[PDB]
Amino acid sequence: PTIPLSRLFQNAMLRAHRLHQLAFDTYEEFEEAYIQKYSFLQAPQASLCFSESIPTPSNREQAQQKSNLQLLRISLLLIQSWLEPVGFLRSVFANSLVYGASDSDVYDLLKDLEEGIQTLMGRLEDGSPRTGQAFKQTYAKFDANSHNDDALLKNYGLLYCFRKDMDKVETFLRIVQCRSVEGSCG
Repeated sequence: PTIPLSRLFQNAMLRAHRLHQLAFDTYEEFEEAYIQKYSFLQAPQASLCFSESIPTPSNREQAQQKSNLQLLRISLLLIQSWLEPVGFLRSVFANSLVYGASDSDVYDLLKDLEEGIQTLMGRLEDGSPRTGQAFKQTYAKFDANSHNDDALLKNYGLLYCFRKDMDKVETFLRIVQCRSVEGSCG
């Protein structure tokens, strides 16, 4: 009955591109309405995002062979980290000039994806484990709030990184769904 397991990979996949899209909708307009990024903004605002993991597998290549179970553990930190904002922190940070209220404003697309992406490790746990983080560790990027004339380049960053630390929760979960089931991607 709603058991086909492939639908798990589905649910997360529909919502995770549904999720690259708002982070990059919001990214796109935001930079124009404020910043001339390479005027000299790049080196003095020196990286972060989850660019440091197995630094992005994405050009088309299926992430190089690795364990079906770390792209899901090495993923869930990338989502659970934004989840430290998306709990009380409102739109005054990421208020959607481009919106639809599609689904469930921004938390519960982010929240359902980590809830549903929980049910797939509990299902792969033992034969190939030793999953590199073990004991409690929080991952909270920074936090964001409000308008000034620097504050927003504090801000910019997360609205840029939710591009660059999302090309991985979905494309890199896309690998596990076009690596761990048959068809329907290619």
